[PDB]
Amino acid sequence: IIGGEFTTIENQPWFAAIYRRHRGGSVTYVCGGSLISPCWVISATHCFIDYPKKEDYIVYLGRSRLNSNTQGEMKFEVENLILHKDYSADTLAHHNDIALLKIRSKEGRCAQPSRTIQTIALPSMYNDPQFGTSCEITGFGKEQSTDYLYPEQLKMTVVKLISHRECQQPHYYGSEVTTKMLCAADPQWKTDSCQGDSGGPLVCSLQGRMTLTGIVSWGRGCALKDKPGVYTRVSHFLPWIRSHTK
Repeated sequence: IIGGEFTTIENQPWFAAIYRRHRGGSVTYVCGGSLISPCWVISATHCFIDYPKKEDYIVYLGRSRLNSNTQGEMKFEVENLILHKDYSADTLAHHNDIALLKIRSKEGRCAQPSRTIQTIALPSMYNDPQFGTSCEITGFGKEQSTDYLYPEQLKMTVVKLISHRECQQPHYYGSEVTTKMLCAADPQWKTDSCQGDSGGPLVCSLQGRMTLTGIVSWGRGCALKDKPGVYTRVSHFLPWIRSHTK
C-alpha cells in the first residue's frame, strides 16, 4: 500500500495472509485474501498460477504482521486451491483474476470467528457503489514502488471508484480494462495498491453493509497519474463463487 495508514487485524478481520513454502522449506509472503465463509478464502488466480499446488501454501487469519506472529492468529493448510479456468494474462491486465482456497487446520477445522477473525459479505449480483464512492484496500504490499522490502505491519488506504467509461480512455487503460474489472485511485494519485497487495480486499459500504466489492488484481506501476489500481469485480462472479464453494 502506497501512502495510507498502518493498521491491525481488528480493522480488517477478514484479511487472509497467504504464504508459500519453498523446496528447502523457506516461507515467503505471496498474496492477500478475504475470508468469505469459515472454510473459504477468496483471492486472485495470478497469485497462484506459477505454483498451482495446494501443499505449497499456508494461510493465516487474524495476523497483523508479516514475519512475526500475532496473538490469537490461526494457521491453515490449503485443502483445495481453485483457480478460474478462464484466467488469462495480458502484458499485465489479467482476466478473471479470481481464486478460492478452502482452508483447514492441522486439526481439520475451518475458521473460528473472534475479535480478530470474521467473514466479509459478498455483494448482490451486479450491485456496486457508484463511481466516486470511497472504498478501502488492505495489504502487506510495498509502501513505495522502489522498495525492496514489504512492510512488517499491515496497511490500509482509501481509493475512489472510477467508472468503466473513464478507465477505458486511452490515457488511462484503454481496452486492457473490462466490465468485469473495477478501477480505483486517489484524486491526487498519492495512494494506491502495489506489489504484494494482490488478492487482498477492496471493501465498500453498500447500503450500510461492509462488502467485498473488489479483489486487488493489477495496475501499471503504483500511485501513478492516470494509472489506477485494477480490481476483480466480485459482483460479476457470484455464480462462479457459489458453485465452487460447494
